[PDB]
Amino acid sequence: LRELKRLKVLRLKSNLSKLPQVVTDVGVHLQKLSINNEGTKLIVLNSLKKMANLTELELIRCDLERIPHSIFSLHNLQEIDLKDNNLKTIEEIISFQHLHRLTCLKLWYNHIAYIPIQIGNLTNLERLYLNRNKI
Amino acid sequence: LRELKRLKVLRLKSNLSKLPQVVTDVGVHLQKLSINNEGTKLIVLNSLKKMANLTELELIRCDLERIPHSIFSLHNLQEIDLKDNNLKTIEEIISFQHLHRLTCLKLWYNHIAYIPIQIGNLTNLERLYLNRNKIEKIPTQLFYCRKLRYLDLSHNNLTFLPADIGLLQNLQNLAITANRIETLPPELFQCRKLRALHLGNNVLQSLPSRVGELTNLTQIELRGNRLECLPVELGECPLLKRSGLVVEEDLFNTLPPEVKERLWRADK
Amino acid sequence: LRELKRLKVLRLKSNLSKLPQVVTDVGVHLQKLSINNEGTKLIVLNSLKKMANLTELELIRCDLERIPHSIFSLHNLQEIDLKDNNLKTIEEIISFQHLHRLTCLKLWYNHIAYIPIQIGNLTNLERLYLNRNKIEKIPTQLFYCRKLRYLDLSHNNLTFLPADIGLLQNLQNLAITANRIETLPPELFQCRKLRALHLGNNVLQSLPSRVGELTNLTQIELRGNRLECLPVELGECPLLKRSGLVVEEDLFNTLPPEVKERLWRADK
Repeated sequence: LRELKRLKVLRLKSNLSKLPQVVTDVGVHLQKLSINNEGTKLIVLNSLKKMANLTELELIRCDLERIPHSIFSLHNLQEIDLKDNNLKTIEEIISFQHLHRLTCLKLWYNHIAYIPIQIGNLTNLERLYLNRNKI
Repeated sequence: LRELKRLKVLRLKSNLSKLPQVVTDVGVHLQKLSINNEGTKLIVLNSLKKMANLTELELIRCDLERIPHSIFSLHNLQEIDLKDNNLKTIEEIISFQHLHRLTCLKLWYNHIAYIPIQIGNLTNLERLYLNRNKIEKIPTQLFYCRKLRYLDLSHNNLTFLPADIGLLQNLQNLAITANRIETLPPELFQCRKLRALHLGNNVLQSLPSRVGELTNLTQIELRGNRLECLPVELGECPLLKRSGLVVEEDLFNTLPPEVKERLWRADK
Repeated sequence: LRELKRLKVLRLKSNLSKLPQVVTDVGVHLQKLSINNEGTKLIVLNSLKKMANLTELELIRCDLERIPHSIFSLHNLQEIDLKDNNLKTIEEIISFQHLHRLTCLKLWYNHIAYIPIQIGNLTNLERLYLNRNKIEKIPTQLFYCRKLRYLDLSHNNLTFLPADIGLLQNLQNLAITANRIETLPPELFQCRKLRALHLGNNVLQSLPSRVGELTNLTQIELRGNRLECLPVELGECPLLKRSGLVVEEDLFNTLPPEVKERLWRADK
């Protein structure tokens, strides 16, 4: 994968235990990464900090169980999708306030019981999807 | 050929040493003659003077090296194309002042160093192409041609655009591509009728806010610049669409989401 | 041919050096004769005087080079067609004033430079076609022909329309296509009976409000202009429909939504 130096989009639906090192090595020019892990637990291992060029991230069906803090360094993010992570509390959004272009948050099909109050500091939001939850 | 009594257009691409006598004999009714000689020298021999009905003449790649003076008797000419004749000075255009329907002059890929001043007396011009030449300055007299719609000055050695560009009240589209212009004069926006402005692949450092005033803008080039963001006022253009705002995507992303939504609506 | 004693129409397209004697001998009962000689010179010679019953004459592509004077004795003529005779001056029309039923004169595709003034004495004219010629101006005397319904002056060298055009009270259709007219005189809308106006592919910058006065207008061309929007007063034409509003689509979009709604209902 190191030889494909102009790739802007990689999507993998491969039941992956971890994110490949080689993907994050190729992350210099990648713009959107999408992993559909089908409920298999994905390990991020801080490599994700290199993807400063990332504007849209989808970590789908990865049984993450925690919003990774590495997101907070990715100051260009516009969209996040967290399909199927059994999320009940989303307090970590307090630190999303520094992601100035974040306009679309997609947290469907989780076990969220309430919306934390700090959401009001996410003043740039244009799309918010919390459907199919326990609010 | 004499029996083909209704021929209104003849074009020949035949490596000709001279203009055939039979052509000028048939010139009673011919309206357009076009010769592409591919650099082979054409001899005219004054026979061309008989073609009183001619309205468009193209003597293409004939290595003429100077505009002949027989052309001035062709009082019906509307368009001239002088591709690839190594033209350096075009002062003779003063005698074109009597061609009242001359709207299009095509002089690309020559060695022209400057624009003669008498261009201001060609008041009926609508199209002027002087791109791909060696031009150093723009005379202000060009702007007496207030009915111009198309002006192409791309690929010259222009540094700035004079304020007198505000005088083209009938300008609609304009290309000054691939020069080293740093910023646009304000007077450019006196041309209210603009619909397209091709300025990409220059060294622009900033795009003025007054782009918001171009109501009828649908196409604009800004690509190939070291910009970090775009000005919000691009959203103020009513007839513009996402496909029409031709700019790098990372720069495009800087616009408000509302503008991008209106662009989404506009397309479908 | 002598045996066919009831023939009313003979047309010949046969590259004829002369008009046959036998045709003129059979001319007792013939009503319309048409010769298409394909540019071959036709010799009349004094026989044509017998065709007193002729009401319509077409001497087509006959390289005549002169209006034959024998026409002046043919007092029943209603229509004349002189396709392709390289005519530059038509002064002979002064004597057509005695042809009282002449309503249609067809002189296209010639080299006519001007209209002689005596045309005003052709007071019974209802159709006049001088299109595809070299005419530079309109004499006012043309407008004494107050029975004109159709006038075609497309593809000439006209710059303006005289105000005296208001005198054609019976005018219904009119084409001035492919000139360089910038604006229409208001007096043009004194011709109340207009139903179609083909003005496309000109350099018009504005369309006058007085188009509202054309009650019976159903078709009008505006294409090929530098408009940015369209004037609302076209909506003041009662019988106009979307199919009759002949204009570029981008310009059509500029009209008020109400006008487009009325056009939607009007069609179906």
